[PDB]
Amino acid sequence: MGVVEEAHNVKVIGSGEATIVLGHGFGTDQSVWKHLVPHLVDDYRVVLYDNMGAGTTNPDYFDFDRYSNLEGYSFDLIAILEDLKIESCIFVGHSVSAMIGVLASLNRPDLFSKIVMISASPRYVNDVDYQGGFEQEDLNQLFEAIRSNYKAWCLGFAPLAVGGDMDSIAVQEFSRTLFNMRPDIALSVGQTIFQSDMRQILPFVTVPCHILQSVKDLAVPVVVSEYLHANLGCESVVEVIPSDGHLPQLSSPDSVIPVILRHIRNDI
Repeated sequence: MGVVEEAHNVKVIGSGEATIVLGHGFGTDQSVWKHLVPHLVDDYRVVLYDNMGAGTTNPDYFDFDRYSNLEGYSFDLIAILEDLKIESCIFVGHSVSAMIGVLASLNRPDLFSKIVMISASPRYVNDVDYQGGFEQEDLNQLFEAIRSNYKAWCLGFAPLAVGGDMDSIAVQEFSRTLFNMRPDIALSVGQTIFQSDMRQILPFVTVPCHILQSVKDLAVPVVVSEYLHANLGCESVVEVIPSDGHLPQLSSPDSVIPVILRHIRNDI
């Protein structure tokens, strides 16, 4: 199918102009969309892909310099869109993919008609005038746990990230995909994402954004949604969902999928 499409496990379901591209967050893969895709395929051409470094990708292709900032991932996204000859899409970005889509839209705004963000944050680290949810010391302890015993870290982190019942199928799934990453890649990518800062480029975004999140999200205080809405230079709307978890489209589909669908199907 071509090296880029093989390397990112690209799947295309359907045909036609109206196209939706779905990008996943850290520690999971395109399977995170399993409860959303069934409701899209009758009305849209649906494109799924995996971020390089996901456990479903070949670690030999993980270039630590290319992926030392989010720009490397945004170049991959543009490459996939171009390889598929997509002239315009709705982009649904989960977690880090929301910012990867934003960055891609700075370089090629023509390729995106809308960005729908789920569990997005432009900055996780707190400062005296900004609540991101984490103090640097707690990120440091997280990285040390990853380095010291990756499996043990995965088992303890997955229930916290997913929320809900610690024995749920979604917790089991995310524990598996987390541990599917190569431990050195997980550590490097975790540092790159948790230390990122996208706040300063938000005024330059022009593609309209829909900002969705669980009301209880381990890595995204609700004030972050309001920050994105206040500082994005594009038209935007916020909807906080009465759900728990950072992967709510996987773990609470009954309450979460209808919200995502409304924001995909309706413009601001």
